[PDB]
Amino acid sequence: MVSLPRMVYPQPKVLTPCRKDVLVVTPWLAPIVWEGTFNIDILNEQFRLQNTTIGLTVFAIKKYVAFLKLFLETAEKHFMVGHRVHYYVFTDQPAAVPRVTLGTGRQLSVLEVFCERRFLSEVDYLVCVDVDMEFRDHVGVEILTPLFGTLHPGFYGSSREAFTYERRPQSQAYIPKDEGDFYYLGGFFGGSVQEVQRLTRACHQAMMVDQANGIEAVWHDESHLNKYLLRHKPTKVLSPEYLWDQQLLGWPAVLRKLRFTAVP
Ligand SMILES: CCCCCCO[C@@H]1O[C@H](CO)[C@H](O)[C@H](N)[C@H]1O[C@@H]1O[C@@H](C)[C@@H](O)[C@@H](O)[C@@H]1O
Ligand SMILES: O=c1ccn([C@@H]2O[C@H](COP(=O)(O)OP(=O)(O)O)[C@@H](O)[C@H]2O)c(=O)[nH]1
Ligand SMILES: [Hg+2]
Ligand SMILES: [Hg+2]
Ligand SMILES: [Hg+2]
Ligand SMILES: [Hg+2]
Ligand SMILES: [Hg+2]
Ligand SMILES: [Mn+2]
Repeated sequence: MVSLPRMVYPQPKVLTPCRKDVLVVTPWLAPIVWEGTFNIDILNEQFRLQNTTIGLTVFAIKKYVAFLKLFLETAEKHFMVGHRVHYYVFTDQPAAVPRVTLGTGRQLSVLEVFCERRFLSEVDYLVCVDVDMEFRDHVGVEILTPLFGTLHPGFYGSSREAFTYERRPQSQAYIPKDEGDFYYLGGFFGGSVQEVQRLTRACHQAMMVDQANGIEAVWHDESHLNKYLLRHKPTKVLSPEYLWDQQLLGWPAVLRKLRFTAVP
């Protein structure tokens, strides 16, 4: 909307690829976010001029409340630093949520298990992630777009036939062996509030239909997420840098950074 100010940075090289080891754009022209593909200074300017507010949602039920401290502490160090952030912690143990110190312009709401309409009036984007994780490096506005999915660290190099999609035609999450772009994680997705609510509403209805027909998708919510993103292409896809497990997968050369990881 508003003009960017004068900025001094390296000129992009038309005849020099960003990365020659990985795919950086999908066949529907959605960028695949890898380190080296974006200039964060330009993106930060663009989103700050919009006074962007990002909502980060996590569920912490039962024993999972134990992961909140590290999750929030590291998010304060690496998640959208500099931008407005609103944390939404859904838990069955409100009094168990740790008292974490937040930077200015960032807030946290504890919701005991809220109106879906509230999201529309409080944030511009919603980022939904698993709580038994920790941020280890930058996770910023480069991920913001109408709808995004993240490449599962265990299948990013696999062929579609190897993807663990739901293969039973009786399930609404059914995806045949000759279909599929990528295998997306259920633990890290997001986009505009409108698109995220459309995705979760679609998933909710599809799972209800499956339940009625007495069937449960092989990987539950994640199976439906994959069906949704197959039929509604994400406008950005995040590389495995955004959700990794160093204990189980190490640190491959293809990953210049490990940004969000599983907690042992
Ligand atoms: C992080 C590397 C994990 C590779 C092992 C297979 O990971 C599982 O993949 C299926 C889909 O085929 C589901 O997505 C499971 N939820 C995955 O395992 C669980 O989540 C991954 C990220 C790991 O944290 C693993 O330890 C969990 O069991
Ligand atoms: O009793 C439970 C089970 C799961 N979760 C949430 O569901 C996410 C996914 O579950 P889990 O960690 O068990 O799955 P994994 O990533 O190991 O496949 C977790 O990160 C939690 O945020 C929760 O809050 N309470
Ligand atoms: Hg580049
Ligand atoms: Hg969400
Ligand atoms: Hg989530
Ligand atoms: Hg669902
Ligand atoms: Hg879903
Ligand atoms: Mn998890």
